Amino acid sequence: SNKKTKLIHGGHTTDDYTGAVTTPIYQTSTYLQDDIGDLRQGYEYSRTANPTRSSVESVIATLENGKHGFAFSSGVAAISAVVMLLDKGDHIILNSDVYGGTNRALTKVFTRFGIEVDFVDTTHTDSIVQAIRPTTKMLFIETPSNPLLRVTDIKKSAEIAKEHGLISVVDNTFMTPYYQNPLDLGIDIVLHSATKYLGGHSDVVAGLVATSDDKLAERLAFISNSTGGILGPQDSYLLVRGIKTLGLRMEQINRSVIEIIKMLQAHPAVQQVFHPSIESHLNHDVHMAQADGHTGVIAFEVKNTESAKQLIKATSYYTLAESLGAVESLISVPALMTHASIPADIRAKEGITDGLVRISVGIEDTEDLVDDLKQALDTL
Amino acid sequence: SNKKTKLIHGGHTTDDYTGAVTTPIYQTSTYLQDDIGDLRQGYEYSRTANPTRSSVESVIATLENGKHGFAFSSGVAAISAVVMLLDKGDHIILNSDVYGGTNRALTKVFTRFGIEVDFVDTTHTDSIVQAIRPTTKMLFIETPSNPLLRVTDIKKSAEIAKEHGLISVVDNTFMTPYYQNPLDLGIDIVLHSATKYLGGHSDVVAGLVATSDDKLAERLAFISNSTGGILGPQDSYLLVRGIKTLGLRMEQINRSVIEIIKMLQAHPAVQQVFHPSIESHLNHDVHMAQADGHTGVIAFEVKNTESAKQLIKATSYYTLAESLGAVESLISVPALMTHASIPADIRAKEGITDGLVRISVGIEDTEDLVDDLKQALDTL
Amino acid sequence: SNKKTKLIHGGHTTDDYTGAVTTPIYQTSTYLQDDIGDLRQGYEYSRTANPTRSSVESVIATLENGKHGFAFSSGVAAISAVVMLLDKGDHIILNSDVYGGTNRALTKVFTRFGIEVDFVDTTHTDSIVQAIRPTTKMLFIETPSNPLLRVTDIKKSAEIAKEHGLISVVDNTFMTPYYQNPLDLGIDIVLHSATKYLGGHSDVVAGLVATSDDKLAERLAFISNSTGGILGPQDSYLLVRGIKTLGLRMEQINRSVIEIIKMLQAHPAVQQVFHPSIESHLNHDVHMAQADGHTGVIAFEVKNTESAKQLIKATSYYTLAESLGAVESLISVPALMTHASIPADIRAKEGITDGLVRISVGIEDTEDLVDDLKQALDTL
Amino acid sequence: SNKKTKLIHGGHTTDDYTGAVTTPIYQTSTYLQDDIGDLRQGYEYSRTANPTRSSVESVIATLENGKHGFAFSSGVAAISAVVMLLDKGDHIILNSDVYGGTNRALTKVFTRFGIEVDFVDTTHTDSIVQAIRPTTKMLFIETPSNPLLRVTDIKKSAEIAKEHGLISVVDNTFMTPYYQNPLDLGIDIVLHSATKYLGGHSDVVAGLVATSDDKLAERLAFISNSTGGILGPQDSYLLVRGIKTLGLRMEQINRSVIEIIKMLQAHPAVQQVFHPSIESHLNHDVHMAQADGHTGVIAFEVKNTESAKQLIKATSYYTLAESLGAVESLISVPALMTHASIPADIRAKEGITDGLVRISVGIEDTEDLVDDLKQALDTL
Ligand SMILES: *Cc1c(COP(=O)(O)O)cnc(C)c1O
Ligand SMILES: *Cc1c(COP(=O)(O)O)cnc(C)c1O
Ligand SMILES: *Cc1c(COP(=O)(O)O)cnc(C)c1O
Ligand SMILES: *Cc1c(COP(=O)(O)O)cnc(C)c1O
Ligand code: NA
Ligand code: NA
Ligand code: NA
Ligand code: NA
Ligand code: NA
Ligand code: NA
Ligand code: NA
Ligand code: NA
Repeated sequence: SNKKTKLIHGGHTTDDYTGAVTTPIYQTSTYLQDDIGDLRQGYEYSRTANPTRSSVESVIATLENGKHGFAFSSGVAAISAVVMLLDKGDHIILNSDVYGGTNRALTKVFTRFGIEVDFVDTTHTDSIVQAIRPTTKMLFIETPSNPLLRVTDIKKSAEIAKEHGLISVVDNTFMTPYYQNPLDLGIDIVLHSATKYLGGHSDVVAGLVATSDDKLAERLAFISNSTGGILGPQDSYLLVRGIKTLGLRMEQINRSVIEIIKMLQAHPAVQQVFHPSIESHLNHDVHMAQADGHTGVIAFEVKNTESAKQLIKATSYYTLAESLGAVESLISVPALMTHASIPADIRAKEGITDGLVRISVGIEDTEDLVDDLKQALDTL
Repeated sequence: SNKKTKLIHGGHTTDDYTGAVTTPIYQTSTYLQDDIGDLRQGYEYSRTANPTRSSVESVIATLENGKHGFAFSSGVAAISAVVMLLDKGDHIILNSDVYGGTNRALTKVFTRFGIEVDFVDTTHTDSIVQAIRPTTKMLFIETPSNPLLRVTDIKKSAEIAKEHGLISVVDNTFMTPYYQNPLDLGIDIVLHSATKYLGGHSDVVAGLVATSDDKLAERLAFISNSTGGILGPQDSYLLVRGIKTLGLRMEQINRSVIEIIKMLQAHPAVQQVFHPSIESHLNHDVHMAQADGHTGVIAFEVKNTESAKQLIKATSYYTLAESLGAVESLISVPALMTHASIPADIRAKEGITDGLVRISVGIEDTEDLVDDLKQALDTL
Repeated sequence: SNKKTKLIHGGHTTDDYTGAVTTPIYQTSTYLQDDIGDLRQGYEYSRTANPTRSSVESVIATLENGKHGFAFSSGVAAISAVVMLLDKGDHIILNSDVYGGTNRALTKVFTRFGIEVDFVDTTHTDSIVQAIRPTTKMLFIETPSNPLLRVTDIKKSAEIAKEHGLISVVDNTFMTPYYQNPLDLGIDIVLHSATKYLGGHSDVVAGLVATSDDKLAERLAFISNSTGGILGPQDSYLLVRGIKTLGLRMEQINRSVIEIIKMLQAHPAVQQVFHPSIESHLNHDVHMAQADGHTGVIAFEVKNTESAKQLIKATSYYTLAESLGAVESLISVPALMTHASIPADIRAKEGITDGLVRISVGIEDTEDLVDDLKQALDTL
Repeated sequence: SNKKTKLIHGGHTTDDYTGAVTTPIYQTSTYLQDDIGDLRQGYEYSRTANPTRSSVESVIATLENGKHGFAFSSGVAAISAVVMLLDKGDHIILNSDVYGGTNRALTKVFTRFGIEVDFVDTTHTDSIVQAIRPTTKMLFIETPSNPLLRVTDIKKSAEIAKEHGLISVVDNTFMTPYYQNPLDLGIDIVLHSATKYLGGHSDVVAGLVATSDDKLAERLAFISNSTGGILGPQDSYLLVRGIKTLGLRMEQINRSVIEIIKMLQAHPAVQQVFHPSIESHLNHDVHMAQADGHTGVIAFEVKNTESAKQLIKATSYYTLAESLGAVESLISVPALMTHASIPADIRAKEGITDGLVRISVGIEDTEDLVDDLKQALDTL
């Protein structure tokens, strides 16, 4: 029924055999056959299918209102699997500020295989319409994007993809299925780095893919079985476990996000703030129309590099580390940690200023997170 | 010093911090930074590197006398990573009877990316010389092959690859580093499905890659980090653990292999036997020159399908399942389980007769394995 | 600072060595010594101490405002360890309706070792004063108790224990350290079945003990090292992980508890309801004075056995299984599942009627849990 | 049939449901009931029984030719469970040089519960007959003992126990079920620290108990369920896995033991050597009559403390750490590491000289182990 209930009872996460209320961890590679070709429960070799992996796949398919789920050894393995739906000579459109790892996979690996890539500003969907070529086969968007939280209209992107015969893909990592369900808006494929919010505990690297399209699912299954970027059973188990608390975690994160943004906007040491909840944010109305909550990633400007470092040093409850979606709040400086290879003037033109700070809000107490960040900013 | 000692003390498989005599399982995705860019022990994000995965990589690099190791979520993920060293328009030579999964990856996935593939009978290395094109960039061989145990000269293949500027690759799964070290014979890259003998307990799906070439290692690391088919920490731990007993397991397996082959050759219900230890086997001398032991996979002919099924039904200690390299002895019928899609007349011409049985010898008692198989064959 | 922050940052749950943001799983039994007697980080043998177990011990000590934590293979192993502080001839007072497993350990195991036991109604603390003998050494109370949620005054019990020289012990399982901290009220030892709320995911059997008393801690450590009921590293890791979300889980559970109790009190098919939040509940004021929240266990009366079974059959979201503190809501019938050995007339006199149902509220949506239970009760 | 086959196929270590060829890891605490009291496969609560633990219990029961197996969180938890079969006022006879942990449990924990203990030299079984009191209920022996490898006649001890109505117990850790089966010689209960040879990889702390007596098994099950020192599922899985290679590991260890003893006896820097294979060893004939192999623990005398430390420093392949039964060879000095609390003159009288070294032989190459130890001794 409601979302928090679906999180607990959706998918198959018990043992039909013993009745165990959690998914058994099938730390196994192969399965007895009673007769040649006779599989007891459809399992024959763990790369092809493993019952613990099957549990997490059924969870993600249920949570995204899809029919088929796929678990990969990482988010970028999920993305590579989806890209391998294309052939040499095919063209893919992606949002301009797509995740660094995605950019690098496409432009340094798959272009060597003749996949062509155009990055376009998808915040105006007619940009997509202009970028479509006769060879375009896929449209791939994140929304909201990193680290400036740009919002793209999912439903219009799906309509455009249908009209021009494109496979539409949404990287739904930042929003999670708790707040945004692209398959319900006509998208063909949805994917996640489950490394972030879904696992939620910074202890699994994993990717998840869901679709309702039987033919795309057959192609993804063939690619998964042939190139073998499968999630293992222990990690699939930890994923199922972490997803149980997704709704509670996201709701705590959203309460803190709202309060922290109020604080950041009022603070004299903070200039611009980037988050889709701000009503002056580009495509705020679009986000509210396609999601019923918010990501916990916020970016905001302080004065300069030394201000950003001082902020990090002065906070008690914000931890300096890579990734997002932990139970801890995480803090980072994109210009030094994710965009340092880009020339400084291009960074500045892009908005990746030296004093741009990104925080991933965790599940600590809201008052503590607000007060800690505020007192740290007061030291500037 | 000697091999069984190297298996125990080779690589880094203890904890420098606590002194734990086994590798800690770093079930974690990210790492604290003391200052932006300052990594305590070189770790920053588990997809890029994880200390448990690093342990298993150092083991495989040590055991194959390489410098760099890489752990993937499966053998075919290792193979796909190695193939992605090539570009659209490049050509790869492989041995004709290469593993089904490898064949399928190359001909159904990578040909869509403009990689060209020729299967040649590498049991005569001048076949390789004839198949070389101006676009050939890689030579990929298994030895011995499945299920007919064809043997290819590793050292001559490495010489050919060097002369013509090819990346040489050996799939060393069937022999393990305990018996055959292709890097010592001039091969550029060696790889394994660690799912089989290395893990040795049918409870991990994993691939392992080793090289001594710094530039190839940098390219493999980039591909691993970008396409993300990484082995997880729990599976890396189980791999290290299983490798500890590799030498003891392989030696038990070899004792049983020798005795079982004597029995099969004497038995009137058995026709041809396929294994490199048989002195009439093609390239027996080559195998003995490049390896100091044997694989546990044996194929042999009984009369027909019903004879093969009866054999399976009558054995007490041979288990019907996919894969090989378990502690259990495994039995299968290729014509029904791995080559059933190939037309029957082409199967027969290839030697995959209806009564061709493959066994993967386990570590049960040698007398029990010989007597069990013999009494089962007596029922024919 | 506040509780939800303490849950995330309290205790030592990162790796000082690599910076891993989660506790490494030290699946190891022994540790290298650089010189005889020189331990690198104080570890020498995992039964005596294991770094993952040490992490969960530091968490429980922090959350209960104690100084020392101890992790056992189960709640009843924790209880047996605490009882083994006593000698033959010593006497222990426990609350009359103490947990079945505790009752059975004391009366069927430890009485054979000359420990004497008296069960008294501790809802009046002068009952304790009357039951004290010259040989009494320990006072052991749960509050609230199972399944009728009887409340005992913790602070008065601690005062009584101090005056008469007793070791005071509170089984704090039902309330968790999120809502009730007995060590702050003068109790000597606090313990939990971490199997329930603390792990929170029905996938670990474990017990946890905390104290601020150095001498009691030394005695507990000696008993743990000598009788060896230690929690393993994988289970300690899963405990730390589950505790991260304790506050969010307990708060969701409490919201649902309040709404479900309103529904049960209004429903004509329900008679008596047992829970400390009801203002007519015995010692309601005491509970509110010693806790700032509620347990998720509720008991209530329907008409008879068949009514109770019908309730179970008609609910969509209440799962029939043993234990409590899961993310799922659990339902059971004490008279059939925990008190079936007690004669029926004594059960009735005790309030364990045939139609007494116990539910352990999970983290499903509050409206769904209320509506599901209400429609099921409507079918009566 | 033969032992190495029994190791692979004995016990239930596959999944009847999916056919998985390894035991699933049931990381779970509780089980769905289809109707109140109706258990699908007999599981209801993991402390009482867990399917992974059940797998390892069936293995140990099979390997010791018993009917019932029990897995505990440690060897000393197994021992405490067995001791709790007795009551206050009961008396137990143990061999004089029993393991330190056992001595400490009995004399510092269970004597406080009125269990009486006598340590007697059981190398002469009439010592047992003399020590029997009217209150004696249990006879507990290790053979061979630590660190001087004293041998006790198992079959005569069982006869004595039967005649006088004693529960007979053998701690079979040092020999493993691969070489010595006390239940076959009339002993009531056999137990192991599975931490050592059975797990075999220094990564599990665990105890195992087997019996053929239904009534003793019912009592042990009650004690296990009531005091809760149960092995967890992940550790039970690793135990099953490690036991697979027990036979191969023990046979390698025995080959090295024989060669190392030849070397030690010939070496001028070595005085007395302690091991049951030496024909001048007390009760050598008894050992050969009750076992068909040897433990890997050897003790031998060098001159003094500094000689012992120099030996440790000079060996390349012997690791300084506690415990035994690893794949690594381990080295230690009892007088400094296990008997340092005993006064020096009593140590000397007992044979625990300052230069007494204990090695636990691992599975490294035999020549390497012999040559490494010999060159280290040459440096004296
Ligand atoms: C409520 C519920 C659903 C319904 O999903 P929708 O969001 O309505 O599409 C599915 N599965 C479970 C377990 C549920 O509780
Ligand atoms: C013996 C040994 C080596 C030497 O390897 P080679 O086979 O001689 O190339 C390396 N590492 C360890 C731990 C060894 O024991
Ligand atoms: C707030 C906080 C504390 C303080 O605990 P009290 O409840 O005030 O006794 C301790 N540790 C951490 C990590 C905290 O955040
Ligand atoms: C051989 C065998 C047995 C027989 O055990 P004994 O040592 O003869 O008592 C039992 N189980 C299995 C699986 C065997 O292979
Ligand atoms: Na479900
Ligand atoms: Na659609
Ligand atoms: Na090493
Ligand atoms: Na080379
Ligand atoms: Na902390
Ligand atoms: Na106190
Ligand atoms: Na079996
Ligand atoms: Na007997």
